[PDB]
Amino acid sequence: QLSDFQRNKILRVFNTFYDCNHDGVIEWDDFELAIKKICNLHSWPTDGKKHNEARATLKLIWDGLRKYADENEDEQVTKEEWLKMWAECVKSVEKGESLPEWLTKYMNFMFDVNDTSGDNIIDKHEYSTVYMSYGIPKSDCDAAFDTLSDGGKTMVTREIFARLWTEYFVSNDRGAKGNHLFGTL
Ligand SMILES: [Ca+2]
Ligand SMILES: [Ca+2]
Ligand SMILES: [Gd]
Repeated sequence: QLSDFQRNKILRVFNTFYDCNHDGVIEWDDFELAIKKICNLHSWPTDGKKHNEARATLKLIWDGLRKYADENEDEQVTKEEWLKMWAECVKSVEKGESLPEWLTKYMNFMFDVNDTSGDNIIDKHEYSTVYMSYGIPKSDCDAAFDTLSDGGKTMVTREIFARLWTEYFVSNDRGAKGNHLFGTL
């Protein structure tokens, strides 16, 4: 139903980007730690514009995740419920059926987190800043970003990041360039 290459890809985003308190289950608590994190890193005025965008955007993502994975409606999402969902999404993308709104919010949230500069491109400096903070070493944020940017001849616009994003979550092709989007496997 789901190859290990995809499973393993799919749990990294869980254990490394969602379970921000490292307790086995995604819940809103994890989203607060993340909000705090990005708030600080990018030095946002604590209740100003970006911080509040980030918080009301992550309320939607939780609510989306909540609604599309929480089988028992217990306000927490286990890896089982997390894989169980992502399988549907893979079918979905493969079978044409596009992703639910909250996915496109998460996807673009990650982009906007990176693109502090505002120019709708992610230069290398922006990529290393974010993903190092997540505890990926710098010999990867630099390693991977060259896989993602093809040496730097390709600008990494919002569209490019979407393609890469997609390949990360659903491509079973263990040679696909987007498989390095969250670092190196
Ligand atoms: Ca649950
Ligand atoms: Ca930029
Ligand atoms: Gd958690």
